Amino acid sequence: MYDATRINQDLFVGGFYGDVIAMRHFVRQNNVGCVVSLIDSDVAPIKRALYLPDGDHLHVHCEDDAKCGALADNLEMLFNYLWLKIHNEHKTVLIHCHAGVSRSATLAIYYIMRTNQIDYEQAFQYVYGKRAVHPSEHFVELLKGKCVYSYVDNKLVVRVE
Ligand SMILES: [Ca+2]
Repeated sequence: MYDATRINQDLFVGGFYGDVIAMRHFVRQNNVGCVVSLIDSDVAPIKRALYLPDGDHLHVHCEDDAKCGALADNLEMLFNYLWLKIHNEHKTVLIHCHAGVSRSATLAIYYIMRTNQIDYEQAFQYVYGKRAVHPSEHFVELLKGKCVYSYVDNKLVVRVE
């Protein structure tokens, strides 16, 4: 009963509540190949308990605070990590924070926005249909800020950067 949800064939989103054994049980039972930890707490115990091979556990220290830019600062690196684990190494990814509703959900939504070239509201509803998420307002503006709307042939086409 570790609280994480399958979002699509490639991604899980969840939290962390201090029971690494439950988390390890979820990861191993569900064949999760890679874990991204987006937390402001100590990650070494999670890394140790999961014991994944070198390179299959990534940590970015980041807060959920209109003041911390660390998730935004690392969005490109995080995206490329997911893309290479999913497409080149064929792994599923657990993205987690503490509650699994804002930090982790923000990266999952962005991965779906950019791989599908769809806007925030479309990706958010897709994810929210599988797990009730609620990105903080500044993460919503971050993700919306990645979308460009360009005029062509009497339409506005969205591009996700
Ligand atoms: Ca949290």
